[PDB]
Amino acid sequence: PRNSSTLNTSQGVMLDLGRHPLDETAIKAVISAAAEQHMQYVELHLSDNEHLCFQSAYLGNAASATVLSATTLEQLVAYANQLNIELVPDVDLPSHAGAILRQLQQTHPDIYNTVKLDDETIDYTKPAAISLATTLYGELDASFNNQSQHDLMLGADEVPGSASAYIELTTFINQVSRFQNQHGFNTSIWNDSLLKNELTRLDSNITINYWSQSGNNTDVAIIADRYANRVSVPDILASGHPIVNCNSYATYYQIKNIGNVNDDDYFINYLNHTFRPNIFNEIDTNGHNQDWTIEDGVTTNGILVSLWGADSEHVTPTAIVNFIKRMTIPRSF
Ligand SMILES: CC(=O)N[C@H]1CN2CC[C@H](O)[C@@H]2[C@@H](O)[C@@H]1O
Repeated sequence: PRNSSTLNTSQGVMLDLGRHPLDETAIKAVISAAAEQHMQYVELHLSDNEHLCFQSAYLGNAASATVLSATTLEQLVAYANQLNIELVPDVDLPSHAGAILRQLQQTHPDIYNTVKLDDETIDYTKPAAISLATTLYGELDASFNNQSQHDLMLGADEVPGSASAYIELTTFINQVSRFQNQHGFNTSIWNDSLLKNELTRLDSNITINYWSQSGNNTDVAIIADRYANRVSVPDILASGHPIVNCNSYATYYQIKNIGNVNDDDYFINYLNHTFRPNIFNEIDTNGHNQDWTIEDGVTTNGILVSLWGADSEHVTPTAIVNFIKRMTIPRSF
């Protein structure tokens, strides 16, 4: 399978629009900031449980300053292209899909009843769920097409299901990835819903964004289960998938907290001076979340910084942009 992605050797920033919507003016200022800081891409997390921030012809939602029309997205892609920045759509499925589901209930109540697993999740074991996913992604691919590099984050974080259900999650991801490849797009997913036993069945051109082996769990029984059953970085190296380091200690920050001088200073200084690209957040042999796991087998250096948006309505675009302008993501081990 073709894998033209270079995200595994790139530096980028992710904006959580699904929790903290932004308009075109603000997103252009983020793109500019990323370019000033020598980043290669900006990832737009366009939907989550809270908000649906892309217009879909199929879903029938109305556009606005923050529900980005195809024309607005095309303008942002053209702006990014002028600054030599890749714009990476990021539309979470099958979970973190509450806003898509609420809209689908209104315009396709039939399809909603078929595909709703829970309030946040489409039923990825059913053919109707893959059909929905490819319909939405095909629409977005066209809006994001007029640039050199084509990547979309499918996500697949925090997915509900049994171990048996997860077998069907692999199939869902692969079918969507193959559809995307037909449209010239590479696909990324998070690591946390990936079983060891499924990893070799996941297409090898799918990039895995590695945030936390435990999914930021502290319950010791959950940790034990994820240590035994969920992918490590060594597992991913053995399977041959590309990796992006999204270490949840070093690379995650809540928009809500921007402007807190000490916290901002620690995050920035740790990122800029202490963190290294081969340092992952994995479970150690003592059952601890070890955010400083050195992986000597990793030869690539990709890092994404994630700005998560819950409960951050009053944080301004200027504050977000100025925080990005402080970042110098490390490139050397
Ligand atoms: C990939 C991932 O981090 N998934 C979720 C869990 N993380 C952990 C830190 C945030 O809650 C963030 C949340 O906003 C995300 O939706």
